[PDB]
Parts: sequence; structure tokens; C-alpha cells
Amino acid sequence: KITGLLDGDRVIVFDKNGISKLSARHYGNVEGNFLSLSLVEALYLINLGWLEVKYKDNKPLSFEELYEYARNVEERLCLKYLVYKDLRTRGYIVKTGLKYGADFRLYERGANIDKEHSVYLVKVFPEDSSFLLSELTGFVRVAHSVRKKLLIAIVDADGDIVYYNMTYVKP
Amino acid sequence: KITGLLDGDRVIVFDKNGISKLSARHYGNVEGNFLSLSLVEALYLINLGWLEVKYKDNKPLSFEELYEYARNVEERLCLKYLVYKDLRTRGYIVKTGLKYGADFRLYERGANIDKEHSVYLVKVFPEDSSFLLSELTGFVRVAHSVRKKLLIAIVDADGDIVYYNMTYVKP
Amino acid sequence: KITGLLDGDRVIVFDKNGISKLSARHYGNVEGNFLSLSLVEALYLINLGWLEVKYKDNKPLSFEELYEYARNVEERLCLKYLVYKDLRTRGYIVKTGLKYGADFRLYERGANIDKEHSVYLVKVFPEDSSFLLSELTGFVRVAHSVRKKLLIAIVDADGDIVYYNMTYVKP
Amino acid sequence: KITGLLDGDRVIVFDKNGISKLSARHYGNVEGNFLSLSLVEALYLINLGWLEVKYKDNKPLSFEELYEYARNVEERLCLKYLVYKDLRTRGYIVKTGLKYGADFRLYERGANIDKEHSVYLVKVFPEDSSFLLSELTGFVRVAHSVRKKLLIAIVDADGDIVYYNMTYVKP
Ligand SMILES: [Au+]
Ligand SMILES: [Au+]
Ligand SMILES: [Au+]
Ligand SMILES: [Au+]
Repeated sequence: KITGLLDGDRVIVFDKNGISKLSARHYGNVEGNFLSLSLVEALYLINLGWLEVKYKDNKPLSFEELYEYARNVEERLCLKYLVYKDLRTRGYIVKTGLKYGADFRLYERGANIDKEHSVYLVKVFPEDSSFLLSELTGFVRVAHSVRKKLLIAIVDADGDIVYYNMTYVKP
Repeated sequence: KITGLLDGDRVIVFDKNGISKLSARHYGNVEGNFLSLSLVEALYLINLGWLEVKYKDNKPLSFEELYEYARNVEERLCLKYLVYKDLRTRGYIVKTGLKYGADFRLYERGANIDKEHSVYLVKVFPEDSSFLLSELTGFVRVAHSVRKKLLIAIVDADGDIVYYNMTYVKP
Repeated sequence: KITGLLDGDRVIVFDKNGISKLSARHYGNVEGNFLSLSLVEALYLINLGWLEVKYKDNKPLSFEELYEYARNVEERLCLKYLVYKDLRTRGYIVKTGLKYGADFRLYERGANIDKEHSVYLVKVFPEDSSFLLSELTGFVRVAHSVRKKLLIAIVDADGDIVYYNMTYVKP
Repeated sequence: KITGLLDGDRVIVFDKNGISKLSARHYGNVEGNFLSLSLVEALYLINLGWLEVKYKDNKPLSFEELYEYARNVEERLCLKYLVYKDLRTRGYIVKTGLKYGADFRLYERGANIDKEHSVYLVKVFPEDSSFLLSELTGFVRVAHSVRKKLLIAIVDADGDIVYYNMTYVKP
């Protein structure tokens, strides 16, 4: 069970092999002799039984413990977490979509991250919260501007994720 | 210049010829003793310069006059008029989509609205407005069950339209 | 008295015991490491006396507290809560009807929702508010195509509910 | 061709046989020795080719002429006429719904007298006009109250008539 260190909004890994294992599956970003995982990533790794996270004492935090800490640091933690876990489970390599204002950005399944770029821009939405339609049309424009497809991930009232693809059309 | 009689939510045309001209291009409904147009159809034909609409006396009502009347009696006249005019201009035969909870239903440039079925289901939305996802989520469903393509026409504050498609997806 | 964590749009339950209890009576979603309830669900459970909810502090929110929070993050929280509580009380297993553009989808009290299909599709409305018929008209349609019974829940100003059915008719 | 005399909002038929034929199909009400027809009824009968209305000495009026008159007399003329004609065409004995707040009251298909009651109450609605939902629920109350079925007749944007039945439900 690889070990990581709770450092604010990130979790660091230094074990040489621990970092090699996680970099292979493409988790977090490698910065020198360290690997930086996001809080959602660490939670999912913990859930997978691969990662172990300690903060203060030598006693590693529990999923609940890390959740309690992250919910007060990250925003929409549960929203991003449920969906991230889903996509990871669907076989996707999920990476931040921050650069495009999106929640995530994904590579095709089975994509060679080496030569391939990301294809989907993902934006998560809770079913029961209304918002400006321009919020959506805006993402369709950004996605399109970067030759990427927009993926709307809805977390319905039942806690399940429903995905929709939205695009421009010329009747 | 075909003249019509504004009566509530529709315009009545008695001129046997105007009834042929309009019916030819699929505008309005031929009751037999007359042909009746919707307020949006009337506004459009006035705009084309084909129609003249009288209300209580003889002096025909200006486009803006008829337009103000319709805005007052029909909630989303602005939206519907705008998208209808646009799709009618693209050559589509624009009919009501009420049976499907939609704004319009379209038929290709030349089609016998009789033995043929509509190919598109259309829903109009002002862009700068808040909305709930179920409004779109239900539309995609209905379009699906009735095996028809869908168009989500979004009109921005400037009155411009951008059509979008939306499809359910399992990543 | 199970205790959950208010986290945006949902409530997280970590107690393996509450997870079993809630899961049994079909409440929330079991992510695996936790179970999450929707805001409407949590409100109902607080009201039922089964649950306790804590936000950014160890002091549980009162029903009126969580309720106000929810009212603020969800447009129609009032309507949906009222109808959810009522149908749940009647013994139905109330789930989301998002996929059909509806508020809820219902299963019989003795239904095995894993093997069975929902028998009702529900749409809620505030009685003393202006509406457009295409709002019911499309609902009737979807309900038909997906071969399900429908319920139009109409809540009056006092919050009292009356259910109505609607059927297409060819006289 | 039966003759009737325009009398305000009614068309009176005095002919002995004329009255006989119309009364057989159940048109108008029989008061004194004559037969009083409604403006929509008279318009329909003219459309049928059965009636000939004229204002006193003047030459008989054309469908357009009577409509021209009637429209500046009766309300929702086009609305009520479009539905009435349709229901009459479908083989129904369409009578007023006035005593119930409905537009029309219908008698089962076609063999009912005075010892036989009306089965439906009909309320016509133009598709693109919004109204308070309480208006609909009000008609369900009246219909139900008088042990009758409420028929919602919608004149859609295409000029066609769509019918829906609305009733109470106890889930
Ligand atoms: Au969440
Ligand atoms: Au407009
Ligand atoms: Au409430
Ligand atoms: Au009309």
C-alpha cells in the first residue's frame, strides 16, 4: 500500500516504486522526485485500496477522515468525486479540466497518452440546481474552440451519473 | 396582398385565392369556408409582405402592432416567432410540436405533410436565462421514443439563434 | 439517530450502521465508502427523526435550518419535498424521474427496484401559477411511450397536494 | 335549404319542416313554436349547406358575412367554432356547457334524448396562451362534481384540435 503525505490541497508520494506504479496508471503529476495527487484522486486511490494517506501522526487517515478534511478545502468535493470515480471506473484517464474551465478532461479509452491529446471536457452538474443556459452554451463554445467534445455529467437525485453530449448544429 | 382578420389567437383568410397561395406553401389551416393562420405565421407573412391583417375596423395593423398584440396573448411569442422565421427561411415546413411537448416539428423543404412524418422536433430557449436540466433531459427522451432528430434553438439577447443537439451517453 | 454530513447538494453518511438502515428502506446511494442522500431525502429523514445533519460545525442543523439551505440551492425544493414526503408516506419507493423529464418515478412498496420497473412517473406543479399546456402535453406523451402510469402532483398555496391523471383522447 | 333570420346572437328558424329536420339532429333549442340557433350553430349549418341566414329583407348572408357579424358579437368565435364543427363531424350532439362553465356539453355518440344525460364537458384552449393551473383544476372539480368527464379541447398552432381527459387520482 503506497504512502502519501497530506500537504494542504495535495497528497505527495516519494516511494520510488510507489510513484512508478501510480504514474503508470496516470495518477497525479510527477514533479521531480515526488508525485502530486489531488484530493479527489487520493480519496479514490484510498477507496481502491492502493494509497494510504497520513497527515499528522503516523496513523494514516481513513477515507472518512480525508473526506472531512477535503470537504473543507476543495469545492463541490462530492460532485467531483462521484463522477471522477465513475469515469475512472469506465476505464478513462481523468485529468483536471482546469485549463479549460471544465472539471475534468479525458483521453479516449485505450488512448496512448504519449502521442494522444485529451478528447472530452467534462463539467459536472447536480440535477436539482438551476443555472443560466449560457453556462452550457459557453462550454460548447470552449470545447469546440479546442477541437474537443463537451460531456455533461449529471449527478441525479439518486446519486447516479447520467452523461450527455451537446453540440452545435446547422439545420 | 392577402388580407386576414385578426380573431383572438388566429387570423382568418376568406379570399379563395389567398387560401390557395398560402395553402400551397403550407401556411395555415384550411377550414374550408376560410383558412386560418397562427399569430406567428401571420407576423411572418406580414414580414414577407404577403399579408395584411385587420382587427376591429379596416386599417390594417402594422407588423409591430400585430406583434405587440401577440406578445400580449402568447407568452413566448418573441422566441417562437424568431425561430419559426429562421427555419422557414431555411426551407423547412414548420408545424407545431405540441403533441411532443416541443415548440415545432419540421418537414423537409418539399414534403406531403399528409403521408409523411416530421424529421425534427424543436425546442426554443432564451440563452441568458436560468433553466433546469430536466427540461432538456426530457426533450432528448421524447425525441428518442418518437424516433426523431432534435434541435435546441437558443436565442441570445440580440435575437440570434444557435441550434444544438444533445444525446444521452454511456462513456 | 444516524448523522450525515451536509456537503453541497447531498448528505454523506459514513456510519456503516446507518448505511445498512437507510439502504434497506431504499434511501440514498451507497458509494461503497459512504452513502449519500439527496437534500429532499435528508429533510425527510430529519423529519422522520431518523437522521441528524451537521454542516461546517458539530452542531446539527434543525429541520428549518437544512430546509432553508436547500430552498436556497434548489429552485423547486418546496414542491418536490412536499410531494416526495407524501408519496413516501403512502409507501412508494420514490426515485428520480430525470431520465424522463419528470420529478420522480415510483415503485410499489413491495417492489424490488433492482429487478422491477417504476410504475409511475410524477411531475409536480404549484396550483396557483400560470403554465403552458405543452408542459403536460409532452409529459403525457413520454409517460405513454415509456409505457408508464402518470401523476400530475398539484400543490396549492397551503402546500396541499392533489394528484391528477391525463390521457390523450381521440373522440 | 332552411331559412333562418338573424336575431342578435341567435338565428331563428320558423319553417315547420325546417325545425323538424334540425330538431331531429338536435340543433338549437325549441322554444314556443320556433327554433333558436346559436351563432356558431348557424355558421356550422351554413357550412353544412343546410341553412341560409339573412338579416330580414336583406339577401342571405354568406359564411364570411355572418362570421364578420358574429365575431363582433360572440367571444372566442373562431375557437368555439373550430372545436364545435370537429365534435359535430365526429358524430356528437354538441350542446352548450354554459350551465357548467364549460364551452360545450356532449352526449354519447348519437342516440340520446332528454331522459339521457350529457357525458362530457368541453373546454377549449388555444395552445400558445398560458393560464393559471387553477383554471384547469377548477374544471376537473366541476366535471367531477356533476359526475361528468372533463374533455380538454386544444386548438394547436396548426389549427388542429387535440383532446385530453383529465381526472383525479388517489395514489
Ligand atoms: Au454531491
Ligand atoms: Au421577436
Ligand atoms: Au416545503
Ligand atoms: Au381561433
